[PDB]
Amino acid sequence: RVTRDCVQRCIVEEDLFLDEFGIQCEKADNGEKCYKTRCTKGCAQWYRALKELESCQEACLSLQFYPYDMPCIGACEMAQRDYWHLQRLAISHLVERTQPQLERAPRADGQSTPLTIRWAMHFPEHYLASRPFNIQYQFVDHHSAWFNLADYDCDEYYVCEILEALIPYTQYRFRFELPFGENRDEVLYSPATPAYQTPPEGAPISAPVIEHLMGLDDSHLAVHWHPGRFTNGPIEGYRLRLSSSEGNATSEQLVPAGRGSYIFSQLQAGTNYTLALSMINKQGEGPVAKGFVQTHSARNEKPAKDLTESVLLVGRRAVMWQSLEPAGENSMIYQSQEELADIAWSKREQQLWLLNVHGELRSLKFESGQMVSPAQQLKLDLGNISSGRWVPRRLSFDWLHHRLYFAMESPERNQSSFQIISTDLLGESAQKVGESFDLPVEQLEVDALNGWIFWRNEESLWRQDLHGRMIHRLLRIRQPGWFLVQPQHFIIHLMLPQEGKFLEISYDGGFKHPLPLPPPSNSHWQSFALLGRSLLLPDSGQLILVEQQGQAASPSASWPLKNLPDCWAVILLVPESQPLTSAGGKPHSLKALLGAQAAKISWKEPERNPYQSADAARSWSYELEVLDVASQSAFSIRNIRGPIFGLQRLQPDNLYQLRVRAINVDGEPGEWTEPLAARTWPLGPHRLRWASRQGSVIHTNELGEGLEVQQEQLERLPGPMTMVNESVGYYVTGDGLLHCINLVHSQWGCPISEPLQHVGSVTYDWRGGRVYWTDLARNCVVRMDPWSGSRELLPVFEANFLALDPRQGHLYYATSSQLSRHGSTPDEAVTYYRVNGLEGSIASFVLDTQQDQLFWLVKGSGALRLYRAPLTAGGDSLQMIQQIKGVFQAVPDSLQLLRPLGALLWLERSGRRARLVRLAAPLDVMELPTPDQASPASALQLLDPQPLPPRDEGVIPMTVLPDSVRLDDGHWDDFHVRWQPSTSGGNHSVSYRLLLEFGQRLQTLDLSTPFARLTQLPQAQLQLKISITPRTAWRSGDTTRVQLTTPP
Repeated sequence: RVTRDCVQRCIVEEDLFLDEFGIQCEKADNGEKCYKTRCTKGCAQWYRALKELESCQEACLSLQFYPYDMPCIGACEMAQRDYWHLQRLAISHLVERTQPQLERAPRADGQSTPLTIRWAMHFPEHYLASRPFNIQYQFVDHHSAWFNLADYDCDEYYVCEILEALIPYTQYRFRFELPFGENRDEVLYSPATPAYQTPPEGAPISAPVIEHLMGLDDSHLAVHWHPGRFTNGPIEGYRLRLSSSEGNATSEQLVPAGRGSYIFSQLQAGTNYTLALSMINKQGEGPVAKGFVQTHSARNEKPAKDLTESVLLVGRRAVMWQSLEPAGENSMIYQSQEELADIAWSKREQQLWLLNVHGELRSLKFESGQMVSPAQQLKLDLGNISSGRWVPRRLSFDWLHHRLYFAMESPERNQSSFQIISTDLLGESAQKVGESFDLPVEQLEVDALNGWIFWRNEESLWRQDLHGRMIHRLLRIRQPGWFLVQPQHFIIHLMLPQEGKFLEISYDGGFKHPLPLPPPSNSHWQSFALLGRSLLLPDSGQLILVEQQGQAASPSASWPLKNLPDCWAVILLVPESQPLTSAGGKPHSLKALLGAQAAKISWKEPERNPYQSADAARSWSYELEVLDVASQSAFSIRNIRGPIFGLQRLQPDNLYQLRVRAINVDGEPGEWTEPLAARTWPLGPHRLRWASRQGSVIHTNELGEGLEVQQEQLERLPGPMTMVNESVGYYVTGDGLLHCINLVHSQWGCPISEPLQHVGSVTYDWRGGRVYWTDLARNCVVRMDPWSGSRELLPVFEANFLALDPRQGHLYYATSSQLSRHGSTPDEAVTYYRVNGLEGSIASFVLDTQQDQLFWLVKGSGALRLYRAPLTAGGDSLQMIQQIKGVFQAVPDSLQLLRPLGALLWLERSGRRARLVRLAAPLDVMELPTPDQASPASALQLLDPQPLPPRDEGVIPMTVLPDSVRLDDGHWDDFHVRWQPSTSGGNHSVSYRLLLEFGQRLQTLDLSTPFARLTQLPQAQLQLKISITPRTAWRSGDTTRVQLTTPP
């Protein structure tokens, strides 16, 4: 069925190959020494060879047509390729819809049988038993690297016991890798084996992943963690060890398995701490994860009772003002004849927001030096809310998002719900907040910085965000008292007068240890104020300032309140309690992209902690300094916003190691980030070509700006395209197909007007004027001349990625497993590096000819390793330059040298980013985002600003003169076929390929000398048909055909 294909391809391609030996078949020619006969022999012996599966090269040995039947090898190999494709279609059409399964598990009957596969038997001969294959296992991760087993014993049974070290307690998915063909995306798979979990029994190997280590409060460090990627046995707890940096105070806490946070208590303030997260299971402990954090620096008690900050004392009808300094003023502010509900507080403006039981909003701007102020009503709007009667009960002020939060009362009979609104300062922009509820509101306080609104009803302490999206419970007991959340400590101080507990519940509803409430020094309290660690307790008719140390309930200071014996609420009048912004979290993940004279610096916003909501205030001013390592010219650029910035006008002779700081809205110096490397002047202008998968080619600058699209369109999934000259270029597409295109004059005919299938990569040599492409069908390489269009074959086998060094003619080929250089002599063929069948395959390689260096890519199990090697020293300085972290695969052949920049450029599989590795600083991989007009990209080249040099005629050895072909004086059985040495204009070493035809026998010789010593000739005076093709290490000359007779 495929022999017809062989014959048709042979007759089509009979004259397409102009062999170097000077053999030429015309149509209807029955010459047996020529291409068609060898190809027919190849596809007649191809099946016989496949009986025992011998190599085509050794199957094509000819007893009369030495040394190599290259058309026979080609015919055999394409026969194998077509046969394998046909078998692929057959195996896909018959079944291929059956997965390897595990129905019976390792028993407890004393048989320790590991993974077993009992999978149906639909297989033909040959491919069943003698055919080897590989099995790879899939890692089950929901948010890894796929490896292949190295040990499995099985046969026609297909029950493969695996001694591979599978790590216990990790879910696996198995599958069969069936190798059909040589292309990466030309392989079929077995769909999926049902997920199987290997039994447990080992210590944990992964330390717990710590995701948040906030410095909550001054002495209440908190830590967030979860299971590590690996478990190794069921987990029953964790080991938390905290060690001080200046002391021996080490606290070790143990936590059951199910928990996602932990909080320590009673720590020293203003000192750096470290935390030891340990993952522990039944059989033992595991690794240790370390974290560095310093707790918030507290506010010391300061002048004992002399601080100038005041407090607002509130009674039934009073807004009394009092300051804590000794003999402080007790100036009364304002009186009302109705019952007062609560107050608010503004720091940016000395203005109060009073509200009685009837919802009368009275502005009470604290006049500078005068208590008397207008008490005008601030009648609110209700058209946008509802037409019913609405009387607010509790209110509070937001000092960052200038607003006024209220607790509303609906007029519903027997199911009167309560609601929150967010009006404007004058109270006109009514806004729906959250959902309705039936329990009455007793106190509303809003935390502006971290973005939360806290209220307490008779039962719980519901917490909400500024808008009303997330509502989360905090605590539910009987009749909670007063709480005084402060924005710079992340903890709430909840008082209970009946139980006398005075809790310290944290923001997430966890850490909840009560404190010793100070007993009265003579009753009940309804509020308090927090002056640092000291507690300000407003007793009735007496204000005590107690240093809260437990049993230290002694009044450090007292201020009579004989004008108000029924105080119920106190608020500390300190500017720190309403700060404009909070801790200056340093920017993280600094990234620098550099070009010729411009740079694109991108760095991420400081990460938020879970205690602050989405609507939390995060307004950030930025600044960035740039200094030279050598010149030390430092300059900082302020008034910058956004996570992305573009540097402009870098000065020459400079390195730009860079580091970025974040400036708070107040204007206080932030925390410096880590330094980052840079890059110096390459030369100047460059031109990168981006090949989009849709076929659009886009030219950009070094960074990707200055886009200049091209008017012409390429085919689907193109590869790097090689310029024959300034006009015509070759390229290879994703499915193994090449097209010849013309950039400027499309009407001009290409050297070959039909695209060629099954091609891997193409390269052009400027000195030889010939273009080479890797032919997977023939498993060899061919010669193409853009002018003549003739084909000549080069005996290089399994050639996948090609590159030619034009200086000395050595041809460098990269097979899938081994790398070597093919020269004019067998002794010169030196393998630079060889991989085995398990570590991976060569992905791409580029040749550096000015530096006499060779580079290549080695695809691995889960990472790609860069290498180097000298061409003059065989395998002497192999280096592991960069092992990429993560499963990032580079497109084959996409690796192209960057002579301006002196680096290597390859494109990842995604096609959205490119990676740069520089010779001077290999340890830094530079990202390059693909332009969106070209994303995703399939090929990236750097066009040399220098024009491609013209073809050099100085080579191309002159045709051997027919009159110069003579047989010099020797015996008829030992004589030299001597011709005048073909002279190349560059004095290059000329080699001669000799075709000798005598009778029905053909003798061929590859000679580095202008003479051929012929021995063992059967008879004297024989008529010898001599064909001489003078060849240099780069090009082949015209063939000379001469007939001679042996002289004495």
